[PDB]
Amino acid sequence: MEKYNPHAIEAKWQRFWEEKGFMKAKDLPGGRGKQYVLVMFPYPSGDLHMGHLKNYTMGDVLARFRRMQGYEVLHPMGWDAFGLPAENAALKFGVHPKDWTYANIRQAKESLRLMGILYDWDREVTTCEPEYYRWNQWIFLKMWEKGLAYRAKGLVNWCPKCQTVLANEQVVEGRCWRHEDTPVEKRELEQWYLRITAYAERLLKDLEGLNWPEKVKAMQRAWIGRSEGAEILFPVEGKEVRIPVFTTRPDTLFGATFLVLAPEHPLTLELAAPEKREEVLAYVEAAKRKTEIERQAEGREKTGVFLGAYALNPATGERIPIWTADYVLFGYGTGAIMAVPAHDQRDYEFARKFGLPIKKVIERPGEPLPEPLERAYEEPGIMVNSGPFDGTESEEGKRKVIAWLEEKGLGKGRVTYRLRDWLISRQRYWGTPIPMVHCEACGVVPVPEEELPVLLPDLKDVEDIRPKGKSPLEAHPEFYETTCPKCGGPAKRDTDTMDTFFDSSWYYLRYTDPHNDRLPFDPEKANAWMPVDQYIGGVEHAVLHLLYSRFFTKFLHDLGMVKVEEPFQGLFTQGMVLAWTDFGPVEVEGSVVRLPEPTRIRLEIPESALSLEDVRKMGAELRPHEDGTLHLWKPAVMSKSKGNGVMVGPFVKEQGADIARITILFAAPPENEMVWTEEGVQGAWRFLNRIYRRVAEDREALLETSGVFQAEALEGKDRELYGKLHETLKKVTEDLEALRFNTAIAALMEFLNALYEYRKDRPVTPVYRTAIRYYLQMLFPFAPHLAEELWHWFWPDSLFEAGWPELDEKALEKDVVEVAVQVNGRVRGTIHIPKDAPLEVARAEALKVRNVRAHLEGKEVVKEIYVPGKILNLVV
RNA sequence: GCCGGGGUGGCGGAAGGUAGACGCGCAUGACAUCAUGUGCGCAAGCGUGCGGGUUCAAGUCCCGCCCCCGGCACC
Ligand SMILES: CC(C)C[C@H](N)C(=O)O
Ligand SMILES: [Hg+2]
Ligand SMILES: [Zn+2]
Ligand SMILES: [Zn+2]
Repeated sequence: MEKYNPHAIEAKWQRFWEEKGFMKAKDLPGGRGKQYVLVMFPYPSGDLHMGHLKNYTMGDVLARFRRMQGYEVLHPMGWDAFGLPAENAALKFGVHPKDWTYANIRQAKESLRLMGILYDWDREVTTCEPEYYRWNQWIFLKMWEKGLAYRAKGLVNWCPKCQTVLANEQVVEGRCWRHEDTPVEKRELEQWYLRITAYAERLLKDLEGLNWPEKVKAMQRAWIGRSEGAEILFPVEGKEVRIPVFTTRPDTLFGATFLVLAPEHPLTLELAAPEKREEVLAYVEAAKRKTEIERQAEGREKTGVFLGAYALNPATGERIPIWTADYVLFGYGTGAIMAVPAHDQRDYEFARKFGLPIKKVIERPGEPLPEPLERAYEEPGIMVNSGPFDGTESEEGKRKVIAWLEEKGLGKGRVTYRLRDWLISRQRYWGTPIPMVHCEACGVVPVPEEELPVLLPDLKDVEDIRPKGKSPLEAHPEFYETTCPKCGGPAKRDTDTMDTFFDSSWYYLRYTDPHNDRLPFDPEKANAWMPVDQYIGGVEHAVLHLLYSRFFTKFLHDLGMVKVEEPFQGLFTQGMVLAWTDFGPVEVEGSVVRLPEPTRIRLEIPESALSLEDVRKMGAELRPHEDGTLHLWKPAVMSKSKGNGVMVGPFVKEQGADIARITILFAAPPENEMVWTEEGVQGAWRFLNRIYRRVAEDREALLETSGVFQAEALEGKDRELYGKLHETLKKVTEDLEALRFNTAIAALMEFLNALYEYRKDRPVTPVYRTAIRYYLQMLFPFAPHLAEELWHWFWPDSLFEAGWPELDEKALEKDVVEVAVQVNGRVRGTIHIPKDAPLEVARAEALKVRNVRAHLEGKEVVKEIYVPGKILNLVV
């Protein structure tokens, strides 16, 4: 008997699936239904390795299942060549981006293919191309003319590693997104934004119906950040200006004893009294320079200045000082607060600190507040010390006092959003050139549609396009030295670019019609596939791409080009692939693991000594090693950086794809994190041969056998198996639909076992062949190649055409169950009787069990409880 | 602190009514591989975060805490 040879089959069939273009995406889905399966596309920057390959595989299993079910299936792939991710890397290995990007691609495709992944490569999309980014601009313009693209001054964030700015959603922990070490500083810059706050309520209210993981939803609810409230207006002393302040407790207005403008408020220095102007000017250059790391290092300690102005209280109608504490933020609300310190601890502690008087206005129910009050009273109650309101309920207070202002024109009700507009000007060569020129007569004038695309200049000095501080395009005037399209005057093109996240906010829509040279896509095409039914990807994009994209799909829908409104109907988040990683040498002594200082640094503890048990409980082993010493290993995250990634290309050659796939599929649930391992890769190697051999041992014994038989005339063991099969199908099929591929497969192996146990007493019968025909189609999604090899030993056509095996519900009907006997809960033993076999029978068959355990303690009995399914309990 | 999601064999995990499917590791029997056994306890008996409890039957239901992971935390 021959053996399973990956290298014999796996690459042969690949060549075939492409030639016979199965996953060729249809243009305009007709009858049988549609399914759009999508893996988030890769920034090309590194060679791929299992760690990456998890997600891509998912989508592919999924996609063969749909296509096996006869759905019309779009499973596309492309790249994310533009913006920081690539360039960053290119530069880090001094390579010109085009050469690097069109190279990292080639390698990527070759991995994906190797594994057995299939796409419709006639839809490939290289964002960095002009072919594409032309539209990224087309969008920008359509966005400008609808008021939603603009420039504006303000505090941008600065990444010195990247030598550019980033949007707020790229500042995680308080640090650059792709550099989880380099903190970001603030800088004053007129820059381009996209007005995303014009969609805040929609972005929030449309989440409700969206079937996403509660975790991405929950993050997007809080980040967008609704707050109902009211904009009150404080006149400044004598000055014709007035000061707006967001409050969620306008029922305190009388308790206002001062105001606090956020450090970089225009009105901070503009009102600064010329005595205190010196101290106030120092506190800004202090604030600005201090970063989001150090703000939390300081702790929640209050710190400020008195400006030397005043402000009238709308309500009481008297003066009060105005301060500039940094505990009010400027990128939210007004950048200014009415500060009641008697009902809000933050302000209390500012009042408790800088002697700023503290006024009570909301007296507590039954038991009253003390005087002096020694902390805040944030909970609500009855209004006091507030003139005509004296007696009112704090809850009703809000809407009344709001209403009271709405008359006198002193204020209004409003709903600010935490969402801050999406900055996209990047000071980098690599990235879409913003399609706007700067005029001298006519302001800042757009570019005509038909003039597009605004191509990047070509720049072949690698050590030129390195980003120095200002835009790398500035150094090249010829680019910007152009005319206007409004009159014809002197004209500097904008030297800035679009962030990579831009292109990654509709690529899903581009895939539907990826050669259209007139639009970003013919809508008839978009609507024919969208929404995406399955977006297979990860949490790290919860408030970035998965926010940006939607706003884009909304605004594209608000030009009426896409009918839907949420682009992904089905987000499925996935787990990181972990590997066992060598951490370094260790000095063992009896039962005391001493840690040298590079191996402790790498572990990230402070300790040097450890018990062997201390190693265990942090989930690590100590192994031998090449160098002679003992070495400590612990699962760590599979990255290039960690130097622990299982490489796809090499790995395929010295093992296989299907084994790759079974390994990354059958370990953990998909949404869990998993650990790729020798122990598991072998598991695969076993499971895949028990498939092979069992169909090899029966190759002759099948050919001369027909897979036709009268369903209800199978008796005995042919009757059992056929049941088990169909029970199995139901589980393989229900667990494909759920995306539960771990257990899905387990359930496939269980039958294989049972198929070995079938053949032990029972030769190749029709049932068994049909048991195989089925098994192999049930295998095609995961182990497609070994699944195709065995099929074609018998059948003339591909598994893709074979159709998803149809379920026979009446095989699931259980007859002669195994039913557990218990007496007072303790499961004494099990008996075998038909489902409906009534109470009177079970009694009989129990009374004389394996160890007559039912009698052992059943010498009384009072009530008795049968239940047809699987239980019979005797009481006492 | 708030939100989000988890505490079940030696491991990843499976699931009101036989807890521990399937695999890994371990252990013996075959000519690495297949077969066979494997919650724990020598046993009495015990076991799904910890305590009560409701139920003939609780991983599953109720009341009261605990703890780990992820994110947001002067908004
Ligand atoms: C969907 C995309 C924003 C994904 C991104 N290109 C990445 O590689 O993570
Ligand atoms: Hg390109
Ligand atoms: Zn950076
Ligand atoms: Zn002009």
